[PDB]
Amino acid sequence: FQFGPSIEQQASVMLNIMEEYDWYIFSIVTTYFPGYQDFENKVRSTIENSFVGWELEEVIHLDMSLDDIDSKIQNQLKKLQSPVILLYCTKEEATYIFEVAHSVGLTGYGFTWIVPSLVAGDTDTVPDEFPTGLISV
Amino acid sequence: FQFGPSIEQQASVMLNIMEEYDWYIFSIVTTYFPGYQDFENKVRSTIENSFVGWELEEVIHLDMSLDDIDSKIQNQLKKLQSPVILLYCTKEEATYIFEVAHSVGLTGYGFTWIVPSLVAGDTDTVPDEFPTGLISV
Repeated sequence: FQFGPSIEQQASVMLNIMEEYDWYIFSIVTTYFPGYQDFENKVRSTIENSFVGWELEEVIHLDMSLDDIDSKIQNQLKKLQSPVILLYCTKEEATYIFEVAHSVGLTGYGFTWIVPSLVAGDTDTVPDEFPTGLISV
Repeated sequence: FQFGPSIEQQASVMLNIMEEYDWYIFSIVTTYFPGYQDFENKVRSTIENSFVGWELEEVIHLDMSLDDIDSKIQNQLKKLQSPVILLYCTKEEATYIFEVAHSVGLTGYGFTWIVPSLVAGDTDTVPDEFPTGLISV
């Protein structure tokens, strides 16, 4: 036994948090890191069941492996216009994605980011590469 | 006397070219370089007079001076969704704007760029920073 949790539950909490602030419109940026499209699947069921017309804008899958000269992550991430972003990746990857988001301008006001447990981790050490106002469980 | 031309005429040719391919919807990215908003003015008259409902989406004025850490040019340029872009600037500036566009993803297929005489210049030397399919007079 552990004093811990899972991925589906966390996704649920992310949804509850979004519902609480009534942020209906959101996108998911994910990486090939484990649990993807099971995250998408859990969200698909949780979002789908509800009567409400919330919108999923984009789902993005980018491999941290085959690291980029192209800034392919920048090239995808720059596209998305949505106010509320769910991110899923390894903590370090989160650092890189956030640097890229800072370049893209996705971190700035009115857009907001929401994270599952893994990125915040211990929470003892926080590279300020993470934007402020970052919301996580 | 010179075997040459002006700015208004070039803008007219750009319009004729766009009309020929029937690209109705377009935006203008410009810089503080000389002739701006006279370019806008000439276009305003030329576009305005015609019965047709073509659309000007955005006009952007960015100073090459006060060169950017912010990638403010990236920050503006990324926004525009229009298929047909008229650009106006110094040749070198065109190099920088194009690198920025390549980062933004504006150079890619279905979007097309159209240029007045100045950027192509001699045409003897062409940094491949310019995207292919670039259309100019």
